[PDB]
Amino acid sequence: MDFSKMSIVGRIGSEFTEHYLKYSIASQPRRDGQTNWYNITVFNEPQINFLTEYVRKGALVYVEADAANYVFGTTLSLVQKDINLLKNGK
Amino acid sequence: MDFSKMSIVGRIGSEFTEHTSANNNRYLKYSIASQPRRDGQTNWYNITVFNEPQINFLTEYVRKGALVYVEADAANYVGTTLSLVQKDINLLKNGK
Amino acid sequence: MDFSKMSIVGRIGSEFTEHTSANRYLKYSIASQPRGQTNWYNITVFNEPQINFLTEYVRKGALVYVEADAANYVFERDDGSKGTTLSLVQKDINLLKNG
Amino acid sequence: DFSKMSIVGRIGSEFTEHTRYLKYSIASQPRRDGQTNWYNITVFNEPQINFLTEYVRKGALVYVEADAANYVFERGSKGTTLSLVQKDINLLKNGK
Repeated sequence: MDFSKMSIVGRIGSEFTEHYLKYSIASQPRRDGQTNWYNITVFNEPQINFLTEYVRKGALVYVEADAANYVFGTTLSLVQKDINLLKNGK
Repeated sequence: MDFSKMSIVGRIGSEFTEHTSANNNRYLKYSIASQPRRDGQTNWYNITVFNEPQINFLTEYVRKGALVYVEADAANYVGTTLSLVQKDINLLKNGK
Repeated sequence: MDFSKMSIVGRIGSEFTEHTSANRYLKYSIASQPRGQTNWYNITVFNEPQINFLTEYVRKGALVYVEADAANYVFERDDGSKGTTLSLVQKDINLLKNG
Repeated sequence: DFSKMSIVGRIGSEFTEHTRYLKYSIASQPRRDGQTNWYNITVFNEPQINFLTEYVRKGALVYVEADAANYVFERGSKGTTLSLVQKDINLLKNGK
C-alpha cells in the first residue's frame, strides 16, 4: 500500500484560478528562514466551492494533499484532499 | 507555525550514496519508488538523511528494494527543487 | 479536519472472527513487539474488499502493515471506575510476510 | 515492529508535570456530527517539554505524532490504557 501524503500549513499566496482549481501556498517555518512555495491542485468539487466562496487570498490554511512526482527533470503534483481554514485573509 | 511534512511508503530503488557538504557535514542520499495504484503513476522521491543515527542504520541494516516508511520535512527551493530531509524511518520489509 | 490515524506493524495473533453490525465486519488482533514490551491491538475491518483478502489469503502469525482510524469512547464500570475502549477500524493493509 | 499514531486536535487540559515527564490531553473531534476522541499524551523529550510549557496554551490546535503503546492492567478483571509518547508536535493554532 504505497502512498505519499503531504501536510502543509501556510498562507495562500495566490488567487484561485479555474481551469479544477489551482493555487499556491507560501509556507515559511522560520521567521528569518526561507519561504516554500507549493502549487496545489483541487479536483474535489465540494472543496473547490469552499475555496472560492469562503477562503480569501492570504488565508492561513492546513492542507492535506496526495503528492505525486513524475520523472522524465521531476514534476511535483499536489492534489488537495482536505483543507482546514485557520485564519482567513480579510 | 508553518510546516510542510511528507509521509512516504515505498521501496528504496537506489543505493545509499555518501556525500559531504562544504561545511564537512556528511549526509546520505537515496531514492524511494512509490506506486499507490496499479493503473497509476510511479512516484520517485529523493531523500536526504542528516541525522547521524539514521545514516548508520541505513548503510548497515537497510538494503536496496526494502519497503520503508519514511517521514521527512519537505522544502521547495528555487524551476524548483523538492528537498526531503528524513526525520524518521521504519523498516517494513528489507530487501533480498 | 481533526483525525487520529494509527499505523501498526506486527503479527496477527488471532483468527479472523466474523461479526455483524446492523453490514458485516471481521475482527483480529495484532501482536506488535518493538525492542521487550509487546503491544496488543484489536483491529476492526469494515471494508469488504479487505475482509475477503484477510480471510482468504492471510493466515495467523502473518507480518502485516495496517493503517487504521483510531477512535476512543468512554464506558462506565459498575464500581464507579471509568475505562476507555480503543477502536481501530482498518483502512488499508499490506501483507509483508504470511504465516 | 512499531505502532505510531498521528493526532490533530485541541489540547483540553493543562500541562501536569510528573517524574521527569509532562502530561496533557488532546480532544480530537473529526465531525461536529460525530464523537470526540480523547487521547493522553506523554512527553519525555526535554526540548519538547520546554516548547509546551513556554509556547503552547490550552485550547491550541496541534498536530502530534506519538509512539503508541497499549498497556494492559489487571484490576476485579482487566482493563487497557493506551500510552502515547510524544515524539514530535506542530502547532497549527495556539490557544487563548
